Amino acid sequence: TATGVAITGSAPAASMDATLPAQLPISAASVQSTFTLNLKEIEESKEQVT
Amino acid sequence: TATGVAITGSAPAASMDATLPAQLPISAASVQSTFTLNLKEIEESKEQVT
Repeated sequence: TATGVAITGSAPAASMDATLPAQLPISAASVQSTFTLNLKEIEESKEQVT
Repeated sequence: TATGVAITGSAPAASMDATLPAQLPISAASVQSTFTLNLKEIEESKEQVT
């Protein structure tokens, strides 16, 4: 703060600024897919499909 | 699909994209026309018409 007093006045109060902490977590969930195909399915897929 | 799971968790369920057929038949109908001209008509209109 910056207050106005007289010349013969005493003093203002303390008035120091502040900075605050800010934080965002990165330890939570992932994003996953799991498609999981076989071996017999992918063997006749070489000859059945155009 | 792609969902959210924790890192010390498990693996999500299966997912895979799909294809579909369309099949558009061409077997049934046909566009036609006829003439029906005589054999005297195609002779007396060869010595007359200009």
